[PDB]
Amino acid sequence: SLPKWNQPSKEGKKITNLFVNNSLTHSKVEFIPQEGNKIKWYACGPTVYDAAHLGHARTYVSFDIIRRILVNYFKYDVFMVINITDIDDKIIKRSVEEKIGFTELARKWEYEFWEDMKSLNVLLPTAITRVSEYVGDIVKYIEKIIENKYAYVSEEGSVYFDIDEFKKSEKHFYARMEPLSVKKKNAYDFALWKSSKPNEPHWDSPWGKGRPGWHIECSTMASNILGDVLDIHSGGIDLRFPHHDNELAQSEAFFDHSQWVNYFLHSGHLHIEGLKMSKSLKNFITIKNMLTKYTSNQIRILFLLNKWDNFMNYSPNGESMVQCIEIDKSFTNFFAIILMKIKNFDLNSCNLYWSDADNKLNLLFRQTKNKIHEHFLDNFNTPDALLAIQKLITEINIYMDKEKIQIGLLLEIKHYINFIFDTFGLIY
Amino acid sequence: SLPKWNQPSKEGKKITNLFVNNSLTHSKVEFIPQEGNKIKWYACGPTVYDAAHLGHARTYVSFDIIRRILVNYFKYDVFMVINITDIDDKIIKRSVEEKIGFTELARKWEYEFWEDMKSLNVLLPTAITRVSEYVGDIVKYIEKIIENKYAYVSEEGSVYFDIDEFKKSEKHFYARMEPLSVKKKNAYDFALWKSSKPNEPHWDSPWGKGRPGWHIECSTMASNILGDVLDIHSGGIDLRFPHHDNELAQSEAFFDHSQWVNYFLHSGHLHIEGLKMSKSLKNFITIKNMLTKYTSNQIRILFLLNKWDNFMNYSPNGESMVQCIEIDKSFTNFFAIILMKIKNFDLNSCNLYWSDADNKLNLLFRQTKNKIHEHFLDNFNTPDALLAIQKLITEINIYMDKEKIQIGLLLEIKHYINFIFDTFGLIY
Ligand code: NA
Ligand code: NA
Ligand code: NA
Ligand code: NA
Ligand SMILES: [Zn+2]
Ligand SMILES: [Zn+2]
Repeated sequence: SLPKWNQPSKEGKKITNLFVNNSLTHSKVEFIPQEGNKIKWYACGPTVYDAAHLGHARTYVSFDIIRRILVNYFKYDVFMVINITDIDDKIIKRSVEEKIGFTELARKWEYEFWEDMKSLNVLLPTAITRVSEYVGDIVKYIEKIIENKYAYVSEEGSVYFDIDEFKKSEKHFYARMEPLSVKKKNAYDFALWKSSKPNEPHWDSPWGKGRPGWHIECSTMASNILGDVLDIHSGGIDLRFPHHDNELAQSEAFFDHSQWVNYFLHSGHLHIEGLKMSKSLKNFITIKNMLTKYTSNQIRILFLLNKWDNFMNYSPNGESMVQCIEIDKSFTNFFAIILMKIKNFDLNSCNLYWSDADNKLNLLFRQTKNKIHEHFLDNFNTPDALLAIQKLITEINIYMDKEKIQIGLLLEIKHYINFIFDTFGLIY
Repeated sequence: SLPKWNQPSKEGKKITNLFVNNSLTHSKVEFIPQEGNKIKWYACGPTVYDAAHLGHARTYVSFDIIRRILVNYFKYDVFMVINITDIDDKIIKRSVEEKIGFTELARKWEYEFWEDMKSLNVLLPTAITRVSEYVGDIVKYIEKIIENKYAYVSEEGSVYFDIDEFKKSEKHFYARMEPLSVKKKNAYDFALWKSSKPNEPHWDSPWGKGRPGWHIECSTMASNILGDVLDIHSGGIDLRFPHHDNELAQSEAFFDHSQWVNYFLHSGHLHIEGLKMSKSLKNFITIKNMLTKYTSNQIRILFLLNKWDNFMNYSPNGESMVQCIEIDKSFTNFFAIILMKIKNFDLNSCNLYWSDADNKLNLLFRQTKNKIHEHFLDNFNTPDALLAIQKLITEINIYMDKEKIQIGLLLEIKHYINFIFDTFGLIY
C-alpha cells in the first residue's frame, strides 16, 4: 500500500555521488541521470497577473543556484523548462477589474517577471512554455488519457481524471508524495478540462468550449518538451500536493508507465513574520521594491544562507539583510585587495621562494576546495559552502597583509573564488 | 630489461576516463590522480637570457590549454609549478657581452617572458621556482644523493651522478623514457655540481665554489614544492632525454623510490620550414613581433589547430595565420550577431512555442557537448573540439537568421560557447 521508487541504473551515467532530498522517497538519495550526464528538468513557473515578490525570488533564485551548481560546478548537461501560467482564474478576475484583456495582462506581468529574474541574475530556462500557446497540445493530451480509460467526460462538457480507475492498476499509485492528503464519480476526481462559461476566455475541444485544468497544463508542456521521463521536476513545497501529485498521475496515465519523474525537488517557501509571503495576506515585498533597498548580490546571499529545501523566515526592516550586507561587504573588500595586489605585483623585484607561509595558505586552499565539494554533494548545502569561503578569505586577507606574496597562488585563489561566486550567482 | 610503470589505483580518486599520451609508457593511458581529484604538475620553464619566441609560445600556450581543460572543464584541483632557469652557461656568456650584470640580465628577460605569457592570456603557475633562489636547497638535495651513494665528488670539486651504482639497484632503472639514447667513472655520468670557472658567477658548497648542474635544478625545485610523487611532469619533447630522464634518476635517488612521476607529457615543438624555431638557426619570430601583427586570440587559435603532442610546421609571412584570422573573425562576428539578437528580443510580443527548428538546434547542441567531451578525453584533442564549435556556430547563425528565436535556448548556447572559449583561453 506504499508507493515504490526505482533508482536509475548507474551504468553508463555520470556519477558524482551527489545526494538530493527527493520528495518521492522523502529522503536524501543519490542522484543518477536517466541518460549519460544529462538532466531533463521542469520547474513550475509563476501565474502572471501581478508583480513578482520576494517569495517568488526565493523559489527561482534557489533553483537558479541549484542549476548553476549542476552545470557550472558538476558539469551536468541541463535541459531546463519553466512554464508561464498565463491562463488562470486569477488572471481572468484581475483582467475584468482592470478592464484589460486577459492576454494583455498576462504578457505584461510575464515581462516584468523575467525582468525581475534577470535583475536577480537568474538564468532563463532552455524553453519557456506558456499555457496559452499549448492549448492544442493539452487537448490532445487529454484525448489520450481518455483513450487509456483514466478520464471521463461529464454531461456539461468537462473532463475529469478518474482516481479510482487509476489506483486500480498495479502499475499506478495516486498521490505518491502525499498519500495521506487525499457529475464526478468521486469527489477527489479533478478536472482536466473545465467547461467554460460563455463570458470566460475559452478554447474549442471535442468536449465543448472550455479551459484547461491547472494540473494538466504542466503535464502537457513538460511531456511535450522533455518526454516520458524527467530527471528533475521542481516547485515550491506547497505545490507537492495536489498539483504535483496530480501531474504524476496524469503523465503516468498518458504514457501508461509507473515513474514520470525520478527526482522531485521542493523548495521551502519564504515566510515573513511566520506567514508565507502572499498577495492575499498583504505582507509582500515586490522584487523591484527590494532592489531599491538592496543589491542583487545581497538578496542572493540571503537565499544562499538558507538551505533551499528548508522553510525560511524573513525579518523585514533590514533585520535579515544585516548579515547579507556584512558578507557582501567582506567579499567586495577581499576582491578589492586581491585584484589590486595581482595588478600591481612586480615580477622584476620580487622574491618567489615558496615559504612556509605560502605552503600553509596553499594547504588551507586545497582543503577548502574539498570541503565545498562535500557541501555541494550534501544536497546543495550552500550555507556551509558560503561559510567555508568566508573562513578562507579571512586567512587570505591576513596573508596578503603580512606575508611575501606568491603572485601565482593569489591568482589561482582568485580564480577559484570567482568560480564559486559564478556558481552562487554573485557578481563582483 | 624494460622499465616498468605503475598505474595509480582508482579507488578514492576522481575518474574521468581521460586518456593522455604518457612518455613513460609511450602510449595513451588513462589518467588517474595520485590522491583524490588533485594534480601535482611541474613544467620546465625557460632559460632567461633573450626574448621569447613563437616556439616558446607553443609550449606554454599548449600547457596553458591543457591546464584550463583540467581545471575549468574537468574540475581537477591543479597545483602547478614552472621554474625559471636563471643560472645557465648561456646567461653567463650573454652577461659578459651585455655588461649589465648577470642577475640583472636574467631578471630582465624573465620579466619579458612573463609579460609575453600574459599578453597571450597564459595563466601564471601556482608557484614560480627560480634556480637562483633555490641554490641552498639544491646543495642539500645533492648531499642526500651522495649520502645514498648515487653520486661521487671529483678532485676538482664537481659532483657527478653515478649511473652504474644507480642502475645496479633493482628498484631503479636509468633512462626510463629513452633507454636507447644512452674524472668521471663512466662517460654517461652527468654533473650535479660544477666547479666554478674563474670570473663566472658561483655559489658556495661543501665541495667548493660552483654552479648547479642543469638537471638537478629541476629535480630539486619540483621535489621541494610537490614532493615525492608528481602526477604530471611536462616539457618540450627534446627535453625527454637527457634532461627529464636524468630528472627521474636524480629524484628516485633522493627519495630512494621507483616512480617520481606518474605521467610525463611532452609537447611537440614548433618548426618553421621543417626546422625547430631556435635562436641558433636565425629563423625565429619573437612573441612581441608576432603580437604586432596578430592578436592573442589568433595566436591561440594557431595552437588549438595543432595537437599539443604533435610536431607542427609554421608557414611565415601570414600563410599559417590566414586560417586563424578567418576563425577569429567568425567568432567575433558570431558574438556580435547573437548579442544583438538577444538584446533586441522582446518577451512581450514573441511566441515561445517549442518548434521543430528549436528542437533540431537543441539536439545538435547537446550532441556537440558530447563530441567536445570525447575530444578532450582523447588526449586533449583541441583541433576537433574547435571544429565542433565552428560547426555549431554555423547552425546557430542559420537559426538566428530565419527561425523564430527561443531566447532562453540562444542564451544557454552562448553560455556554453563562452565556457569552451574560457577553456581555450580565447577572449571575445
Ligand atoms: Na495501484
Ligand atoms: Na500543498
Ligand atoms: Na636496475
Ligand atoms: Na632530446
Ligand atoms: Zn505546475
Ligand atoms: Zn627542467
